[PDB]
Amino acid sequence: HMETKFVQALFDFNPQESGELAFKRGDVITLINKDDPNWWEGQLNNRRGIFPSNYVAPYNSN
Repeated sequence: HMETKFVQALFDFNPQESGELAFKRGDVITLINKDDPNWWEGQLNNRRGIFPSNYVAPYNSN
C-alpha cells in the first residue's frame, strides 16, 4: 500500500564508494524504498543509491 515519493536534498553528497546514491542540494531524489528510517534509497532521475534521509526533505510528498 505504498508508492514512489519524491524528496529534496539539503546537502551535497559525493559517495566515492558503491551503494550510496549521488545527490546534490535541493536535488529531487525519487525514493526507491525505506528499509531503514535512517537511510533511504533513492534514484537521482536515473542513478540509484542509499543514504541518510536526514540529508533531504519530502517535496512531492504530502
